[PDB]
Amino acid sequence: YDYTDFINYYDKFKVIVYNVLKKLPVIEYYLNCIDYNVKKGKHIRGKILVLISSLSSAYSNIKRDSIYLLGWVVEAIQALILIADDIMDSGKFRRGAPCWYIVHGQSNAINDIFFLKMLSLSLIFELSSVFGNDIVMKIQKIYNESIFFTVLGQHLDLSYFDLSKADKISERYFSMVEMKTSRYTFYMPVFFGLTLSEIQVSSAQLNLIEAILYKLGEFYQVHNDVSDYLFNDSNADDICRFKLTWPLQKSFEIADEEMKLKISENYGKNSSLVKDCYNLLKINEHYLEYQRNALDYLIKLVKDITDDSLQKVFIHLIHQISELITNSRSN
Amino acid sequence: YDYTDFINYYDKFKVIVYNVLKKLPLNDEIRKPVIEYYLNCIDYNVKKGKHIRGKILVLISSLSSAYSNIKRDSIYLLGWVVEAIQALILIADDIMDSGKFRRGAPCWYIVHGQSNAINDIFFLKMLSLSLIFELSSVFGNDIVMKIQKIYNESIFFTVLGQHLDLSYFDLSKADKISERYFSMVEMKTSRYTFYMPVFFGLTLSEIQVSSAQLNLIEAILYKLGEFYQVHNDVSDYLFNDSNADDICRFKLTWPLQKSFEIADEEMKLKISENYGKNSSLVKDCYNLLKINEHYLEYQRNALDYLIKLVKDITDDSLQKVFIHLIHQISELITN
Ligand SMILES: O=P(O)(O)C(O)(Cc1cccnc1)P(=O)(O)O
Ligand SMILES: O=P(O)(O)C(O)(Cc1cccnc1)P(=O)(O)O
Ligand SMILES: [Mg+2]
Ligand SMILES: [Mg+2]
Ligand SMILES: [Mg+2]
Ligand SMILES: [Mg+2]
Ligand SMILES: [Mg+2]
Ligand SMILES: [Mg+2]
Repeated sequence: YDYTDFINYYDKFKVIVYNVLKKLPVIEYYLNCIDYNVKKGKHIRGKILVLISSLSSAYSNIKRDSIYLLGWVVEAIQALILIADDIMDSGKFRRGAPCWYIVHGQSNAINDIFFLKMLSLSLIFELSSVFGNDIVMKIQKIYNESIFFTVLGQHLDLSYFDLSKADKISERYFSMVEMKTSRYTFYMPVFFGLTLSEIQVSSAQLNLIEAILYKLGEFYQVHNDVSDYLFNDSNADDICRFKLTWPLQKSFEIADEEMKLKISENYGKNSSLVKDCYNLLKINEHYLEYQRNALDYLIKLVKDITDDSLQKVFIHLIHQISELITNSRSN
Repeated sequence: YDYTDFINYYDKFKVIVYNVLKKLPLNDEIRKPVIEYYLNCIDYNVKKGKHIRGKILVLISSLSSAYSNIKRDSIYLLGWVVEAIQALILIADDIMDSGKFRRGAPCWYIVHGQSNAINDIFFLKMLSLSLIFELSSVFGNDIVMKIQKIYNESIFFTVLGQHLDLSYFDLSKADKISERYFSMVEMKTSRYTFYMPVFFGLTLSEIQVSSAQLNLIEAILYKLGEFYQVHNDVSDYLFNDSNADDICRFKLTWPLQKSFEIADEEMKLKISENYGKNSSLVKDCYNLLKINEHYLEYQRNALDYLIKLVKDITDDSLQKVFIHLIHQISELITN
């Protein structure tokens, strides 16, 4: 898909950030800050905004530029969340490049989160002249609910669980995942798209596709979690960082009372032994039947969308995310 | 002014906060001591302080258009929103600056760690955002969009002001040291400390249409902002001797710029070489030159220009609010 000239609007997006910086060295700093954190990447979430904006809306106005801007606002929102995540999680690299807090220091990274946010806020606020109040208003409500949940989701990510009390530690996983990841990644860009378009209207037909974004997000984080276990070797990984994650969630689900003991002990000092078990528990295997069932259930759900115009972009959506996750390091 | 009713709204605000945080249905909500984490966060960060800016907004809003009932609570609420804004800004500032105490108590980042401190900042940001969206039902959309525009402008200026505050490259030969500082300070302090609550206050009061010399008020709040920060800086030079402070941190300070207007080529080497290495020695030159001296001259002219400016306000009603403001600020600075 393209998505071109969504990417190419970056140029025009930079100029709008540049002209907002009439306050009146710092411009150069923050222009580079957005180049480092917003320019880099696949831009999946800003891409979800254009897709949904696509069949849903009918060619009338030059809101298209405005839709692209908002597609870059979502990218700055994603970026600022990740610069904040890499600090807490002692991240080393992201998007093939050292984390912003490493190149620029922690104090500047914290302040820079504040920059992107207010930038985000300001570019939104100035979409009133294009879609008017109602649209902007409905867009700002989505924004608030999205990040609010991500923060609480992130809080749960920081809040240590009770490994011994693993009766519904899985219930704590998915809930957390819905909070921290699922919302901003999927709910936010889509609902931002649904608004700009003003699709007409299937409101009662909104929970279904809501259940779609909940699984898309679950699926996204679940695979994120396995990759770390599968390819990260360090003392600043999920296990060495004592984090509630899909492999540990499942392990406690599949393991005898003798292996869950070996994991509770070494979590998390020796990540070595924790993974040893994951292999004898064949977690990797279990994620594959997940990945498998994840796909078709989304198709099940997709096949039920009534609009038949909303189902088109949601057909691309399911594809785009699954291709992201299955066309990885395969071997 | 018997600011007491506002302070007593805290319970309703906290009720309004607890009521929102209903995030999970279906289940018994076994995973919600999250609420008890953040209720504690609010008690720890927003309840403490002395609550100045909050007061400023309520004072303003009520004084240029007094509410009689109902809208008052939405003014009190916002004033508590203001407070949660200032708190989140200072939690971030204390991390960046390695602070130890705030509002009497130990810094939130120390107590709960900086991974949580950063997350908790944007809890308060997002709550404040969603709470300011609350007023829509009471004041209307055009009044909310105006609030939001003020919120944005103000925190955005502070963010770039904090960047200039963190600015690593502060060279030797600097003539713009006073320009870089007073601008820095305009951006990081002047905007949000007194502009934000006063421009919140008088959006809610919505009175009146004075547009021409409504710059005059901005010229007062600026002076008041830098006035407040210049004190903060002096106080740092005077009242601590920790193993590491504002000079151990190469921070652009008031005792540093007005020390580069009076000193000599030779003394401009003492301060330069020992900055971020030995506060004592750097404090001795300050001492020689007597920074607290010319700081007194500063306050005099600062209150002189301030008072003369307030004599020019068009509304004798606003004028008194502004005189009262500056009086409460000057004194409070003198605590
Ligand atoms: O990419 P990362 O850092 O593995 C992660 O997925 C990024 C992230 C941050 C915030 C919300 N959701 C996911 P995390 O959750 O920190 O494991
Ligand atoms: O109270 P502090 O930390 O002395 C200070 O005034 C707090 C502060 C932070 C942000 C804006 N204005 C003041 P700083 O500026 O860090 O010296
Ligand atoms: Mg991470
Ligand atoms: Mg994490
Ligand atoms: Mg991960
Ligand atoms: Mg400080
Ligand atoms: Mg500071
Ligand atoms: Mg200070």
